[PDB]
Amino acid sequence: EGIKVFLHERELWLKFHEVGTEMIITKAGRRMFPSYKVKVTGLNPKTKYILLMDIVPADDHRYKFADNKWSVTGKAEPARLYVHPDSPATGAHWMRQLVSFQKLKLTNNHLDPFGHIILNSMHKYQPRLHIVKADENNGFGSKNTAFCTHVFPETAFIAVTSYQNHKITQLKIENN
Ligand SMILES: [Mg+2]
Ligand SMILES: [Mg+2]
Ligand SMILES: [Mg+2]
Ligand SMILES: [Mg+2]
Repeated sequence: EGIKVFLHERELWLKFHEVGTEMIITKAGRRMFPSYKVKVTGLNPKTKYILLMDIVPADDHRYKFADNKWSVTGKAEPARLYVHPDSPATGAHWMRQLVSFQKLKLTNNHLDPFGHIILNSMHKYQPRLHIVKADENNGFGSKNTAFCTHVFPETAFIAVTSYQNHKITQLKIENN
């Protein structure tokens, strides 16, 4: 309750979103662009929190880009978490500056040893931020605790191994 989350660079995300966001995935792992960063308010300055992200299927389809349009061409193929390095930390710490997840990497390697987030190319995905609160003793592990989940629709994207839409390729270059 009363915890709020604000997406950093929301305008840039929207630029990509309007066109149809694509994120490159590679065997070794590739960072997202834009970077996913958030501002958080309403945390108890004293209580400890764990922040983490996951990236879940946005739907159960597989896609193809053709004639300047994304289309569903079939069912999604048969199907990890990123814990923020600072976790756990006081609400005061989390609120002091932006919470950046820019180190998060995407891979297409189903046998990835690095613990990167594994995605399937030509599938649509939705990043989610989770905030997990410590227990009554301000510790973790001894009880299942309360947590909240924040979903920014404008951060959804299709995973690709190379850019499909020319507008995306142009946006990536102009901004990164
Ligand atoms: Mg799309
Ligand atoms: Mg590769
Ligand atoms: Mg990279
Ligand atoms: Mg289908």
